[PDB]
Amino acid sequence: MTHELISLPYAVDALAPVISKETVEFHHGKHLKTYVDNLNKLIIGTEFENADLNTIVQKSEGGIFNNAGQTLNHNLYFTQFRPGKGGAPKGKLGEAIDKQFGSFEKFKEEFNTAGTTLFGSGWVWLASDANGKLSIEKEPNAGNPVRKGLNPLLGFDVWEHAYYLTYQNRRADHLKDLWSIVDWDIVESRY
Amino acid sequence: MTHELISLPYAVDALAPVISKETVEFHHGKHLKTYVDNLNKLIIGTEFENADLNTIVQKSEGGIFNNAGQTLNHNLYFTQFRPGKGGAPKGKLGEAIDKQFGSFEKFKEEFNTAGTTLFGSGWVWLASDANGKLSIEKEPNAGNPVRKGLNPLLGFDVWEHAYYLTYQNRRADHLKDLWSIVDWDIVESRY
Ligand SMILES: [Fe+3]
Ligand SMILES: [Fe+3]
Repeated sequence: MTHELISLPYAVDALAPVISKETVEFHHGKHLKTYVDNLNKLIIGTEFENADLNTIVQKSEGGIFNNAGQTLNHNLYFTQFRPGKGGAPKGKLGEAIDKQFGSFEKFKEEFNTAGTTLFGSGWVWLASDANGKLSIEKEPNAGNPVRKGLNPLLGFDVWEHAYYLTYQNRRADHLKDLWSIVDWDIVESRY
Repeated sequence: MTHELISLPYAVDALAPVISKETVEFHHGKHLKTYVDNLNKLIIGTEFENADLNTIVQKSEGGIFNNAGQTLNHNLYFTQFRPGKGGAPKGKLGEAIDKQFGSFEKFKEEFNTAGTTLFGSGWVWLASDANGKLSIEKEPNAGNPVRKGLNPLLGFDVWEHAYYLTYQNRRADHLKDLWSIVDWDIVESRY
């Protein structure tokens, strides 16, 4: 399989100010292109040469995993956002968040805390298991819930390249602002 | 002891453009300040409340280590640079680098490669053992060579906050430029 650099479903300046034009250009246009390019090179000659992306994340190790994990993480990341929304989840997912976390507000707070306290580079993920149970997963570096057999629903990138141009060291502020661009219709569809 | 935010031995704009004025403001002024403030609070009521930095780095774990390791790494990082220096190491260190790596140019290429291939946040360190044997250590996140009983001689920060404002994703270009601000008199003094 020759993995592709996903096409963004909105203009590069669509998520500003929370994710600026410049950040999208570097984050999607350079960092992700690199992860995709590296993944495609490393898998040739291995058992993952013709495997789907999810299988690679589930089974690979080392460099292949680092690039496969990052490719999947970013594909989910850029596709879950849209300008002018945010707000709150509804349907089956909104009801499940209320039941398991207490309320949407409490969920956001625990999620913000998980992302703020993750030391170094990584991702904070809302994931669901086979019985529909929700959990907040802290994933160092290239981690993704698919490695644990879980379904990734919403992931915030806390690698510094995701927010440094606009927020510098203010990661908690960036995380608080991200809720404003989450497209819950797309997230609910993942659940 | 009360751990201090280290006083810089030069003007805040002295390392520009390799480490710009704005980068020193955030990197030293915010990031390091946070590591030091957290270290001082976290050690209250622990076996480390009255230990020197080296001992905390050699024996702590968890959050105390994360902040103590980052404080030591940054104190060494900021104090090893100076404008109008750079060039090649001389004396004992210079000759040890030639003997172990063949030449200073080859050593820099190997050090640059280690810094470039370190996935995620971390440090690349030139360290020595009790008999002067040199090694290039890749330390993830808050890691420091004192943790394995070595002497930290030269360390480059590859956490993205160290270079993102000026270089964005061009980590390799940043690492090659750092050689130009290294004060070998100071590094030789550590050997
Ligand atoms: Fe990223
Ligand atoms: Fe740093």
